[PDB]
Amino acid sequence: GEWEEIDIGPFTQNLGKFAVDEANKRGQYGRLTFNKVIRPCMKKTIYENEGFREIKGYEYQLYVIASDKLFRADISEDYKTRRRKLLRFEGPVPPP
Repeated sequence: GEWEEIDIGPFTQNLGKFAVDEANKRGQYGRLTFNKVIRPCMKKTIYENEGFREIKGYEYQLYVIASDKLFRADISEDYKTRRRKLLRFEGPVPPP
């Protein structure tokens, strides 16, 4: 379950949009307008069992610019359902 860098193409942009959507709902970072996810985007695989290949889900770490501010978002994604949760959202953060 090590971190792996992934691209910042549409899938990743949409992860950033999910994070900003969720941050907007939480109301702790004001009203944010998603702009883009920038590199690096990191993904880790969560396994169902230590020592087994069955994937439980993923965690992503994204740097997302919203309303001209850079945030770092952590998102979980369930393997089976693809259900996502914003785990953490902080910023503005230093440029990565």
